[PDB]
Amino acid sequence: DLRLHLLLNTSVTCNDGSPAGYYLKESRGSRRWLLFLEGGWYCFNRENCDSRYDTMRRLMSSRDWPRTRTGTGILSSQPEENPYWWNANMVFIPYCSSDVWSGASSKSEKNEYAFMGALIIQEVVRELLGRGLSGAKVLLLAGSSAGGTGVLLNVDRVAEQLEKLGYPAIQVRGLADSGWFLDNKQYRHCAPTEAIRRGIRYWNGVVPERCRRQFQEGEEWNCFFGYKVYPTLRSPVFVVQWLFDEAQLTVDNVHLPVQEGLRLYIQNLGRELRHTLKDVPASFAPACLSHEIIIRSHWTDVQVKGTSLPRALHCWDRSLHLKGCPVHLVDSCPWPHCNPSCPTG
Ligand SMILES: *[C@@H]1O[C@H](CO)[C@@H](O)[C@H](O)[C@H]1NC(C)=O
Repeated sequence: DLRLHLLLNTSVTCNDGSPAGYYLKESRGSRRWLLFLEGGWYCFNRENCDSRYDTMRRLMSSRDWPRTRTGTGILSSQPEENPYWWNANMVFIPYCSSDVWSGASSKSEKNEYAFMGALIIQEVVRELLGRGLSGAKVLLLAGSSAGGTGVLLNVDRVAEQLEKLGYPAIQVRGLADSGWFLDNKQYRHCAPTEAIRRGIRYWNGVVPERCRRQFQEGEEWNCFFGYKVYPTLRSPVFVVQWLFDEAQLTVDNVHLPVQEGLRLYIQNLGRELRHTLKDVPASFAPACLSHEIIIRSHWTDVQVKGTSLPRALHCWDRSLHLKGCPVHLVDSCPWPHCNPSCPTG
């Protein structure tokens, strides 16, 4: 029930030069806009991007995209499935740039692929202004997995873009789901830091300005790590992160009778994640082994300290205008599924 619109600026493209785009469901009465960034890993050289083109082509091209998509989870229009923002204008932005939403480079005689993630977001925002976004009160930039990291990389740029376009009244906020990773030691010895270092050069990747100025040339990969980029951001950002995220465990070379070394490794991972969220006032971090939450149909089921994620997001909304309406919800129990509300699989 979200309808595809390919970008009118056809110079803003997916990896293979096909036009990027977005799926839109408008809500006539609403001044709330939800723009969701899809995830799905990334690629960082010719060889691994070629492989992704063979077997994950929808993440590199719009040529085979369907005319519509069904909104699920926070993108559902039904209050039963989406207690939070069911009546909002909803936008799903397909991830077709393979660059963690950071790229600003075109396909050309020197570049086999285009990496335009950061420009896709900017162009979607610009084209939506003529479709009602100009009347918005709140724009929530949300995303899962690589899209969650994309929120952290792009939320302040969206805020700056709207300010420079003359829309200072639109309140830009971020919701980063499953995009808060640790550059930790692997359990056995890709290492995230090196691949992102390579990707930034391959993509012409861009990072938020204040973070860029802290880490400087050659070190901008640091800004892909939530606990380092988050303190530099000005827009309000709600962080959703499983304490034992499956993608984190994968990059850590953990594949699950757990003996002492792996037990301590997993417990330390949860402790470190919890530590990085200590001073993140709006966060939801259950002690579960899983990946992504906000566009899952059963996203309402998980609770931390008896509070669901849709409730926490509602409390966040109220805090940005609380007795029994918390926004900082981080599990303290130390092993996956010590929270009984964890997804079953
Ligand atoms: C199209 O997008 C490119 C890259 O973002 C930009 O340089 C150009 O000005 C845009 N043109 C139009 C007409 O939107």
